[PDB]
Amino acid sequence: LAKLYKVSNGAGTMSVSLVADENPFAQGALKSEDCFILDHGKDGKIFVWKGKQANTEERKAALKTASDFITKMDYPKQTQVSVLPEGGETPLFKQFFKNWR
Ligand SMILES: [Ca+2]
Repeated sequence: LAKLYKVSNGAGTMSVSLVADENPFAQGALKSEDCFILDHGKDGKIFVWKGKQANTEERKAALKTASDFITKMDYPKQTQVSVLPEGGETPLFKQFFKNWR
């Protein structure tokens, strides 16, 4: 099962927190103020979703963390993080969500 993480410094430190571990995810789980990491790394699918109002530190932290997941969770070494902006989501990303519209 995929997991969805929030990457945010809104609470006073940069934090990577779990927001969803049941599949499929709510489309409204993606909040424009932050970045999110969708981890389905077992088959090499890891996404960074960049909320339009996230800040530079959050974007940088989400990319670094998603890349770190490859090493720390022992995902396939050729895994490439898929980076998506809010509003530029691909079918492969949307398939993880319930009734994306
Ligand atoms: Ca934020």
